[PDB]
Amino acid sequence: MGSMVCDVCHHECETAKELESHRQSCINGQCPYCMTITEATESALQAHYSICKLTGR
Ligand SMILES: [Zn+2]
Ligand SMILES: [Zn+2]
Repeated sequence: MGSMVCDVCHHECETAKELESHRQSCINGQCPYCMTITEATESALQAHYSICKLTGR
């Protein structure tokens, strides 16, 4: 855990401000910007964020 890490997927975000929107989409299994949906688990969300950077772009 850290000041730049999500409360659900335990992955990073482009900014500490978008990080608050990141967790609110992760709890529902969704990406905060490309709107893609998967399982609401860290294993599935990490697999998505490993290929997605629209999260703060
Ligand atoms: Zn997240
Ligand atoms: Zn995405």
